[PDB]
Amino acid sequence: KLPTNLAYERSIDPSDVCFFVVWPDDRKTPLTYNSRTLLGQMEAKSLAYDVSGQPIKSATAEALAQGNPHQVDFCHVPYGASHIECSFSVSFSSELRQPYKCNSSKVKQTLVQLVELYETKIGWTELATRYLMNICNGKWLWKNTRKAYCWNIVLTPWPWNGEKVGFEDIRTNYTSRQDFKNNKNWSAIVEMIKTAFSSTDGLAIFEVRATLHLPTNAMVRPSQVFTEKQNSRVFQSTTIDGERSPILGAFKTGAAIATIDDWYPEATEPLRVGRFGVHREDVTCYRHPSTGKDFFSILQQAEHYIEVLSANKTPAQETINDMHFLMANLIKGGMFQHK
Amino acid sequence: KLPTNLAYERSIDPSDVCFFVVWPDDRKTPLTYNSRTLLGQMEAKSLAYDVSGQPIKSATAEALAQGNPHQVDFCHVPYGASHIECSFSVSFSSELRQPYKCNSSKVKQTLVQLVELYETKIGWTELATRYLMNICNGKWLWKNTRKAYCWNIVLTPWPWNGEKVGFEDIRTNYTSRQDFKNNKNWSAIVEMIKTAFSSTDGLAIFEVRATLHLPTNAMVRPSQVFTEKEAAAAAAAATQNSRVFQSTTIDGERSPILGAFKTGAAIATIDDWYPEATEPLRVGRFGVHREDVTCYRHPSTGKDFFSILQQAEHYIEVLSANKTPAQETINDMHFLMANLIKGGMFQHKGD
Amino acid sequence: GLAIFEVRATLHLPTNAMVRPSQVFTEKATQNSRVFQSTTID
DNA sequence: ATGAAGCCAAGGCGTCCTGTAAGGCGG
DNA sequence: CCGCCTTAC
Repeated sequence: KLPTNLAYERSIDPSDVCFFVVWPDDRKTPLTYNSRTLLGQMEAKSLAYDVSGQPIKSATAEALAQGNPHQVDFCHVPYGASHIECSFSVSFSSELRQPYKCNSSKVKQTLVQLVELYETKIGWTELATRYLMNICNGKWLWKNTRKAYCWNIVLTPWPWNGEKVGFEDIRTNYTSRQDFKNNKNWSAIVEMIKTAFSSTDGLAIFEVRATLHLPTNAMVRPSQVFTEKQNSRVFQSTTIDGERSPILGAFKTGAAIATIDDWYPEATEPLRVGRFGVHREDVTCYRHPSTGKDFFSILQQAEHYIEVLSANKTPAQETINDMHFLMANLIKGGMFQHK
Repeated sequence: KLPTNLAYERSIDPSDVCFFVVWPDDRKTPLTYNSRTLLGQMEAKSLAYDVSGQPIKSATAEALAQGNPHQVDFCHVPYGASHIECSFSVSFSSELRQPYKCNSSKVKQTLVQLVELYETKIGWTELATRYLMNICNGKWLWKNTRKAYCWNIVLTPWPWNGEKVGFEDIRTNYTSRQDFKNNKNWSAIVEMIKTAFSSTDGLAIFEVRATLHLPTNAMVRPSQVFTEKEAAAAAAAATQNSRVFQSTTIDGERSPILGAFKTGAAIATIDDWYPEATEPLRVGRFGVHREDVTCYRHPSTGKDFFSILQQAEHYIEVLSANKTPAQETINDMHFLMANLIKGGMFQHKGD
Repeated sequence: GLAIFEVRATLHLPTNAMVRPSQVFTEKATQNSRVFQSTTID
């Protein structure tokens, strides 16, 4: 088990989310930001106090009132703009079928058999639904939908015949899972993702466009640059029409689509799928390898699930949840090696 | 047999896949990439397992949730671009007609005799079609065809009188060996390869150009550098760039190039004559599968190139009599010739 | 929970009255005082 | 051509920087 | 087939 060289490639492939300002003339310009400098108060605890004790001695009432200046990148909607338009593309492929590199003829045939038995026993409906549900509710916008009047999403899928798929105001209409299974096009686009995960060289491309209705020169929140050793809050950028634009990441938009994991020990809300089910808000790992619900404890029991998935029938709280998690990690993952 | 110095120059000499962006406003620019630092999570099995199970909680539930930053080269299609134009050149010749090295008049006259008898008894059609099928179906783009809408090949042959021979949407139109065979130029280009291999001082140049239609902001996958690298751990550079691209300067600005040997490796992925044969292999000595790390034609099967070349004097007295069976022996002759077409260190005995 | 307000105020000032916008925090000898924070409209 | 271009105060913290393969030589 | 073997800005 864990044969020193075991890799998988991506099965979901998102891109950068290019922002545009739409004017009432129905012309589009790339959204632009500016690095402005600002004055704040001395508000750090480790400026008035020492190591967990008392006031330093020199942080006096006058010294704590000197305003400290900082520099931030500032992206707002320009005044008199109609709305914001966000555009990107997703690709669903069958690359979870067999590992990219395996280095072991036994673990390969085990994992190929497990994906086959999963596909046959439990349909792709759950995972496909879960992934599509947060491409059509605009979770990939992250914080731009919060403090927004309305946002509408339009899918142009491929291969396709018919007119574009449309989701209107996604606050009143499309709240729950049953709201998505409604009028026309849902079943026809959940199918073709199952086909994309079923067929060898099976491909389903979607090109997503969203319209944000924000208040008067409202604040836009793109994806920020890590680069460390001044400018706090540096924005990730690309060049459109020879001018700089914020982009809202390629890896961040994959993280949003893959917030499908609410099978971890109990459940509260979906996490970004990983090995040690990490949560970002509280800085703990759920599915920590002590619980025996991490990926390397479940993957090393592949034969057990091969034994259970053969005969009737799987208990739909423990085994199916673990198999969902395993497939969810295979759709993402690489690299599953050890020593 | 197998003298202390025998060698060969490769017959197929490709070099590069230079990428260009084309805007609707039909003008070409070099495709550019940027170094991008990104924040992953602690996902390696090594960080939460020593040997072979759990460590004492140094890798605690908090310590496994600290975001690990890395740096990667990121290349994608710029917004508002029509498609990617991929430029690439091949030159087929006849170096397989003579050993590059010396030291055995017997083996030298045996190999040139075998090439001549092979040529006459079973023509270059099989290897030529195999080498041209993967040049005209975008095998040399490697992964850029996957998750693409459409791609079209246009190759300018030489020496040639007529028009640039073109292959439309390949995913649908040109799937099987037959689909490539029933357009009006296939014969002529297979024949000028056969000419190149059969004739002395033979030359067949193909200037290939692939139009590739990718989705919005779609990611480009060029070739990557090797770079044996280590100074120490704390700290040469917190950054240490993972996934560095092989690049060249076009029109004064850097662009990813998708290798030259990598392109050559794509064309010579024809070998499906090995003991089991599911998929075609990179023509080599030990029929090594790079992914799924093993060797079909291991030198214990007795089907590697050094076992097969030691039955050359055998194949002379089988290509003379009538008639060579469609079973393994034609495949062995094909594999031997495919190796004379690429290789040139047929020496072992130490080297 | 969410509540969005669009607030509009109308100032009636005397003739050629001075408007007092935000001032820029500057890098920093040449002369310059009172640099204003600005945006692009029309 | 006639002369001058003023000053004052400051510049936050927390956390991290992945892992696999890939010897010659004498005995 | 088996063990011996080092230092880096």
